[PDB]
Amino acid sequence: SMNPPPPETSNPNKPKRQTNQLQYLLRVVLKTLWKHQFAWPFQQPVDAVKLNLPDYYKIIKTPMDMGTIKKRLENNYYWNAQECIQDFNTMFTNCYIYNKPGDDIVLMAEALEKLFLQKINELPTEE
Ligand SMILES: Cc1cc(-c2ccccc2)n2nc(N)nc2n1
Repeated sequence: SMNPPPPETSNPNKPKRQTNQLQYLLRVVLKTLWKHQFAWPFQQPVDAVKLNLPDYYKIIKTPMDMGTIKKRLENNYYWNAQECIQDFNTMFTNCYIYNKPGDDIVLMAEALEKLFLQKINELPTEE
């Protein structure tokens, strides 16, 4: 029932790059999802205490959220676009695993994911 520490967003010894694909992931992909009317539940780690989801972190062992992704991208945490794409996919999948089809939170995830897919379809070729 307690919350875990959040995912890492800072690690000085992890090598880092700022690729044009990673810039796209921030400027197009994160910004488009972040502004959406359905973003709010996804903008920070799931607070299993406030939300009274005491089993959340029993089920979800690789937590992810857009607040985390935002810090990673703003802090140039990543080496490549694929790491960041994986974070988005983890966030969506966790929601689907934890919840039931047609739950409001799942409809919200699906809307965000549709947009995510449309944007990732136009990921630019690496400069
Ligand atoms: C990412 C996420 C967010 C929320 C969440 C739901 C409502 C308000 C705030 C946050 N919930 N709630 C469940 N059951 N599963 C979730 N997954």
